[PDB]
Amino acid sequence: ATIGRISTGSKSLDKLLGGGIETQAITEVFGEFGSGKTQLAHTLAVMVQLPPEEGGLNGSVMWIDTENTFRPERIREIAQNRGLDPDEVLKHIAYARAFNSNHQMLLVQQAEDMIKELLNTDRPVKLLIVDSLTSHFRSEYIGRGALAERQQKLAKHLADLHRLANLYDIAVFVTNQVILAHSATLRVYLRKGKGGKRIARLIDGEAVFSITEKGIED
Repeated sequence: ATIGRISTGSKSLDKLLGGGIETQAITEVFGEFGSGKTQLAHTLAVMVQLPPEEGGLNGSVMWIDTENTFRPERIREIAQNRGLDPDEVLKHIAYARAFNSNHQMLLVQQAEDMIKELLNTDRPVKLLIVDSLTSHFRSEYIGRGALAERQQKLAKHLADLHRLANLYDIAVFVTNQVILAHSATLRVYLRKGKGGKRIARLIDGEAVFSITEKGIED
């Protein structure tokens, strides 16, 4: 399958990414608390539902939330301000709270059932969000010996996510609050800038965007 691209809502960030976030890939955004990772996730969950000529993939969304940070009314606001029906956009997001890292891992395996269900509908899953990828792993695997154990479990979790992305032509988008190794396909460092702006840099130019009533935009 040919890769698809999802606009982030920001022309600047889209250019940095080579056209938007890619299916058949895991894109990790990382940065400090308040850098805008979850706002970008909310915006992508709307943008993917647009038709392709508007930067979407006519796609549905699966969202795994580890911090109780998903806000349905933020989805509805972004959708309405981009000309989409807020309730239809919200309905196309399958939402699950992960209680711990082991539940988070099961939820990714569980997501395959709905992905298969929707694969040949007119709105297949095209975006899978894990927000936060790492928070439960950081809280649970701590102290001497935890580095190797945590990295091995995360590697398995990321392998599961890579398989879904690659097998079903899905963009996986994950957040990480920040020498450790990482296996996302692309890592984007996000930080606050002047004038309320957020600045994005690819890790291993910079894009600048604002958080607005449309989610994010230049």
